[PDB]
Amino acid sequence: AMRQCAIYGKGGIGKSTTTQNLVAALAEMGKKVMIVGCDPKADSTRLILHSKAQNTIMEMAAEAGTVEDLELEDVLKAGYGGVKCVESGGPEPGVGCAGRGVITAINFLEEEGAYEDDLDFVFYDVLGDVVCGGWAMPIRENKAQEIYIVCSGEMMAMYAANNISKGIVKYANSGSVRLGGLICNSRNTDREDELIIALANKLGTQMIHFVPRDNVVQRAEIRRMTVIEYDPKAKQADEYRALARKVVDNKLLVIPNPITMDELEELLMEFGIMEVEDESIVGKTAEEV
Amino acid sequence: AMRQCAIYGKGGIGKSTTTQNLVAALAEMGKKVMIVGCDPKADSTRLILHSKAQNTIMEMAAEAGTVEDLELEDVLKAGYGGVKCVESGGPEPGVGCAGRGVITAINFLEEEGAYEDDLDFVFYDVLGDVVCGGWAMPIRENKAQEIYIVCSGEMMAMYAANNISKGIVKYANSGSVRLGGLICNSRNTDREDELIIALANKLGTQMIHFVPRDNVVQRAEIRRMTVIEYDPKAKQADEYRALARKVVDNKLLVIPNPITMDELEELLMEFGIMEVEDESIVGKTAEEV
Ligand code: SF4
Repeated sequence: AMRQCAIYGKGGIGKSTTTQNLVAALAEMGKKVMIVGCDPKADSTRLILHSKAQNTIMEMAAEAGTVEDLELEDVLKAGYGGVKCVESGGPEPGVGCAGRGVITAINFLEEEGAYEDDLDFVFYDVLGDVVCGGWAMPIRENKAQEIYIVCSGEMMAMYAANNISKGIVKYANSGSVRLGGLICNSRNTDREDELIIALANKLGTQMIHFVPRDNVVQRAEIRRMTVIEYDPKAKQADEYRALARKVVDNKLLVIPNPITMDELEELLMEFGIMEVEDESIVGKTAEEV
Repeated sequence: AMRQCAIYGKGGIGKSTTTQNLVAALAEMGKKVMIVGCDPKADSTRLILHSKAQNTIMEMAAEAGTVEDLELEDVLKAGYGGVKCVESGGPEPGVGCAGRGVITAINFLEEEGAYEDDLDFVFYDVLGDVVCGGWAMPIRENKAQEIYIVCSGEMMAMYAANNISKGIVKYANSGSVRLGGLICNSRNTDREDELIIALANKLGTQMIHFVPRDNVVQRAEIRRMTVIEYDPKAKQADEYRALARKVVDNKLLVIPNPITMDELEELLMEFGIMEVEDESIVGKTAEEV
């Protein structure tokens, strides 16, 4: 039974690297996996193919006229561990919906029989910042059931997590789209693990793993590869195996409970990211104080 | 003659603070200005109103049923220098186009006669990262003619600038939407000013100003106010006046020339942000090397 999963989360926090390393650990583990990149930047398959950039469905459709004109052998490319790799391409700037380009991509693969063909996992690496109806479309068209949110102990990455959660709550009644957990991509701030566990508890899910900051990640990715391929017996490689193992074994799939902005700030203030604001100096110049 | 302007740029680089300080410097200068916030986060008017958060059109429409049910006196709020302040509200998570929600807000103001009412400037603080058709709508529906891109000497902020430029190129023929320049929100990296000069040059525009990193920005914004109000004779306050003055005086309004990813990396490599990649170690493990 093929499990359709998605990795949602905002940019700049290392989401695609973690998606690729998790998927690599999962292929070393014997699983047949396909990565379908949905971020505007083509970064989701590079570490698997040792690529500078993969050719997207969007740019190859621009070349061949319409999407139907290209062959699957030009879209799907296998890399390390025989992990199949698709990159759908970003919205074409100024026009086009990010959501339409993503379902355009999904439907091409369905017809070309990429899903049917023996596969244990499908991972869509989707942008989850502003969860508009477009970036919410993999959830609405029920193309991904198990959503894992990459985030960190930072205000905007936590806010993005809560928005992705609100997205899932919106379509709870229409299907089987559920939140499988939070992955914390460490930024080495002090109470980060506890903070993301606290957020996961308010949301009704867990922190399925803490991925630490390790320089081997950078050493591996500068060679355009995952830590699993690069240095299989590193400390970090077992972190990715521990994440890959918990994902496989995961049964905690839920409808989350989104928190308010005040509650997001309570959690940030008590774990020391946010300072408590002093009411008395608001609106007052350096003259008054 | 009212000049309709927009500040485009990605998140996390201090865009809204610079928009607000520029607009404050412009009001000290005698101009009548309105800030219309278009980012999902309501941060665009807070420093002008000494607000924790302004009530958005989106949330007040949710309260009153439809957008027509609310009065302009509840949407537009005046702050420092009598700067009028609107916050349109983000896309409601999981649903809607972010672009449709933004132009719905602009149309509310048009009918309520906020533009007509003596105004020298209109500044829309818009998100410019993924320039999908939604976030490109102020450009397409020609609600803003002079677009200034906030960016910095960082890969994703430069990529975002080039995408906003491609957005403008798309609608060049349909109207008067032009690129007025790049504002660099300094991250204190070494060759940053020269890099954004060079980016602006490849793009066919200028770097209209360099906004440095100064602790007075943080001291002022923690009081929920602009450096212009907080300390009228700070070094930074004159930076904002210098930017405000060049904007007023600006005649450089161009259809930009977007660069390739390779060219974006040439510029980042020669200014020392990007390291040169060594081909020989790609795909090779720690065993080979
Ligand atoms: S729905 Fe979202 S991705 Fe699509 S055009 Fe609108 S803002 Fe863009």
